[PDB]
Amino acid sequence: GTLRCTVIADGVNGSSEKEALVSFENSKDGVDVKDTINYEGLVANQNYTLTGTLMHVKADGSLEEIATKTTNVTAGENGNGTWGLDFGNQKLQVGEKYVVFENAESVENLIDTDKDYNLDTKQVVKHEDKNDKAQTLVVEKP
Ligand SMILES: [Ca+2]
Ligand SMILES: [Mg+2]
Repeated sequence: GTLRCTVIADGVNGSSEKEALVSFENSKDGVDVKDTINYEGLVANQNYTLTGTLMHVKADGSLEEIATKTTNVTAGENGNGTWGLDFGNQKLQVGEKYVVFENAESVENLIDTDKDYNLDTKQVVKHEDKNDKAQTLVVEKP
């Protein structure tokens, strides 16, 4: 299983090549942060708990949690498709960088870990990459 994720910050797409740059003017009423999640290799029609976390990337490189959202979502045909996670309006700081992490965990046991053909473990897929610019936004200075 894989999650391939792109952030939208006040309407600005992140990409692997360029963080989502939020204009100073757009930062004044906060920053609307939405994540888009393309998943593959999940179990078709199974329910997952998707947890997204918005992390402040501090000048020293460490991370601080700003917001966390959970949503009940369902894997589509052949266990691939698209989900969304809306952080809503976040009061982010001018000049600062933020990154979105995602974690998908099946509601049901979908994996046999003890060779008894009884499914006993949830499927877990994570994208927790502070160096992924597609999941990163920066609030521009004036
Ligand atoms: Ca705004
Ligand atoms: Mg088992």
